[PDB]
Amino acid sequence: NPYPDNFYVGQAIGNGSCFFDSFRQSLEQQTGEQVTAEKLRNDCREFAQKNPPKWFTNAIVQHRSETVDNYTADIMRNSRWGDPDVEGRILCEKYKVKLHVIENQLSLHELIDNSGSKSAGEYNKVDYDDSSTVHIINKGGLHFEPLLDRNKSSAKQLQEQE
Repeated sequence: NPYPDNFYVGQAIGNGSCFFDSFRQSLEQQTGEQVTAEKLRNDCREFAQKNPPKWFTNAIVQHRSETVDNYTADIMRNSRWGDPDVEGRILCEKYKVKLHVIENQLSLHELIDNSGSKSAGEYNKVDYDDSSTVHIINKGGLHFEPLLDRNKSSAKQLQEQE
């Protein structure tokens, strides 16, 4: 309903990594780039180890150095669920994509890129024909599923969905 009729809600793994798995699936369909959910967590670990800019330390917090070190361990655990505002921003920067989240609350559209998170308004309308936007749906909390495009899915993938 809050998306065009060629899009559908896919399935994500439910071991705590649904954010990473939803991002991975939309990334692969949109750009062809295959990255495992574990590799996406490792990209966030590496971001935190490599002189991260202040937005990141500000978001997750001397005390800063231990907090970053705790993050580098915790982000590799499936128990740590991913957050579009933090891990999504890191992955948008690495993969040169914009992340569109459909949030239920009515449906609100958020767009995240390497510079942070904004509501999709008149100047930042969601573009469902842009191969550099990836799409996920957030039913509540930090629960995510990929929003995929039938036009870009194999017939077998679509039968597995049905």
